[PDB]
Amino acid sequence: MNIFEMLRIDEGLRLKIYKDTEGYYTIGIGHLLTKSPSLNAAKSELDKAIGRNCNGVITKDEAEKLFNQDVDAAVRGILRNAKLKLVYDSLDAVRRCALINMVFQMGETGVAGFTNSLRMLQQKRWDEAAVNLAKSRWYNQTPNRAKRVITTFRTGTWDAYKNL
Repeated sequence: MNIFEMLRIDEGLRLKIYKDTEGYYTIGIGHLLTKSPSLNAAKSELDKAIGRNCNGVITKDEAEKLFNQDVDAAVRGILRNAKLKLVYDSLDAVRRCALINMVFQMGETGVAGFTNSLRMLQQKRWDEAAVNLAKSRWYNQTPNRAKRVITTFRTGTWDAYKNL
């Protein structure tokens, strides 16, 4: 299991514009297009992102290309953020995957706001951090996904996904 397979499980693949759990316009493998309510605004962002007139629809290839870019940017963003990089560098390979998943879902800024949890993970207090991470809007809004990521930080294994 690797970062790509993990995220593909969590986000799914959709070739037509769709609304995400928060109601925002998305396509592909979790690629947010716009927080704006206009499907028109979304179609425009899409064409801009792909470099063609898509009319709301993309190919598998295109979705995977957006996915490669987004994972790359998620990693680069952790490496650029002081607080994030400290945690990242302290973790083992599996747990690194869990922080990248959070960053891909919620953005650097958002994850950086999990001050206490980040401190616990740095300290390798697995059980405590898991309990703290669950006290969040994140966990209440998308519980099954959050539980998968949380277990990942808790155990350091891919069990939560070996099911799926």
